Amino acid sequence: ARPAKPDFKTFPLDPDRAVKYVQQLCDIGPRISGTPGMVKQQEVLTKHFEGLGAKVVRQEFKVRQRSQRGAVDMTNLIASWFPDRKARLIVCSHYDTRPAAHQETDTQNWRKPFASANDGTAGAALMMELAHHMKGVPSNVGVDFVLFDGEEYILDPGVPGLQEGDKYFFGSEHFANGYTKAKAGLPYRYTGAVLLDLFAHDGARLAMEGYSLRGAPNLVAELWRVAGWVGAKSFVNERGFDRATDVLDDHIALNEAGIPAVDVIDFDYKHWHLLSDTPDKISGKQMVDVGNVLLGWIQIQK
Ligand SMILES: [Cl-]
Ligand SMILES: [Cl-]
Ligand SMILES: [Cl-]
Ligand SMILES: [Zn+2]
Repeated sequence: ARPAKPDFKTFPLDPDRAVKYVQQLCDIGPRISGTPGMVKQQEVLTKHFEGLGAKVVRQEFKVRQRSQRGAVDMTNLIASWFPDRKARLIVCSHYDTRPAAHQETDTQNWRKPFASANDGTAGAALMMELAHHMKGVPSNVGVDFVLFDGEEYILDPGVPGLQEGDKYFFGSEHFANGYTKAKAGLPYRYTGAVLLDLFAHDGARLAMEGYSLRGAPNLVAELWRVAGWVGAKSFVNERGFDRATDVLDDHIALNEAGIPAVDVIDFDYKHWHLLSDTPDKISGKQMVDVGNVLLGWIQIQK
C-alpha cells in the first residue's frame, strides 16, 4: 500500500428493482392496519431486511380508532443498521394503506381497493432497494429504517368543517413516545429523521414545508445541499405546496420528541388518495435520486 466538501458518494441503486418492489407490495393488495395484507407485508419486509443484514424489531401495540369500538393491532417495524453508534439517524415512512381512496368524488369508488403506491408504499420500497447497499455504506451514525403503522387508518373521514373524522399518526406517536420514555436509559440518541411521503412520482416537486423548516433547519440545509451535489432536481428551494403550506405527517411526533425531522414530500401529487395511485405512477429515477440524497446525508455526518 501507499497513500494516494464532505466525503460521500452515490451508490448503484437500481431504478427498475425499486419500482419492482413497489409493484410487489401493491400486489399484496391493500395493507390496511390490522388486516392479513398488513401481516403479509410485515413478513415480506422482515425477511428482506434480515436477508440483507439488518436487525428487525417489531413495536406491537393496540389502539382504538375514534369511529370504532374494537381494538386494532398495530406494529411498527424497525430495520437497524450499524448498532455500535452513539448517534442514530432515522429514515422513515408509513406502511399502512388508507382504507379508501377518499379523494374520489364518486363514493362508490370508496369501496374499491386502494393501492396507495406513492403513499407509504414507495417509501417502504425505497427502503427495500437501499437495503441492498447499506452494509457497503460507510457511516459515522447508526441508521434505523422505521415503518410506521396506523398513519391513516381512516374508516370515517369526517365531514369537512362539520366533523373531524378518524385519527392519524398512531405509529409515529407510539414510536416517539417510546423514545421519550426510554431516552435517559439509551446508549444512543436520535439526531435526525427523514420521512418519505408522496415523493416518488415523475417530476415530483419536493419543496420545503413549515413543520420541517421550523423543526429541523440544519437537516433541511444538509439534505438540499446533498441534493444539489447529486443532481436530484426534485429537491427545490421553495416554500410549500398548492394543497398546503404546512403538512401534518408522521414527522410531527418525531419533532415533538426532540428529533429534528423533515418530510420529503410533494403534497401536490396528482393521484393523492385516488384509485389511480398505482405503481405505474412511480419513477424509478426519482426513487434513485431520493435514495442517493438519503445515503449522502448519512455519509456526511461526523
Ligand atoms: Cl456497527
Ligand atoms: Cl383524503
Ligand atoms: Cl436541525
Ligand atoms: Zn395518504
